[PDB]
Amino acid sequence: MKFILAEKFTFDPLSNTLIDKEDSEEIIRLGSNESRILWLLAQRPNEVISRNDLHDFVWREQGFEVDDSSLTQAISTLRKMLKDSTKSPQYVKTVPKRGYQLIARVETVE
DNA sequence: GCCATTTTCGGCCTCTGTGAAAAACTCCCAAAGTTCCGCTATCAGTTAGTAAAATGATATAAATCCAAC
Repeated sequence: MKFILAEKFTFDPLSNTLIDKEDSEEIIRLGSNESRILWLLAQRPNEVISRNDLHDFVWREQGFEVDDSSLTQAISTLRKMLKDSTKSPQYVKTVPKRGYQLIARVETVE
């Protein structure tokens, strides 16, 4: 099933592609880790998810263990490639001591 | 040269513990000490972020080599 974020981007959890409607010619390529993190965010629309829980769901299914700086770097690359605001709450933000938040709307294509 | 008064010495080791008298108050003033509170510096504890380096994984190109005709 394909998801639409903030009526602007479209993304699918199964093929890991991003499409911007403003520039439909340029497909945006994302890494597997950030794509799975964003999909997990989309599964829970706009409610807080713990850093610990999202981290362990993303990487323990991968079969291997990494430090928690990897999560921060993945979110940094997610915000950078999406051209989301550096620290304003436009699409994705970080809520301290509680976890991570998404602001973009969820539109299931099918 | 001779009294006549001072000065100077008198063994080594070992344990040992000393409190033991003695009688004024009063007023004024300045500085140190005690305490409380506020500001400031300094550090542990924690979280998150961004750019870059490091490292591994995959990709792309050949060497050659081995089996079948």
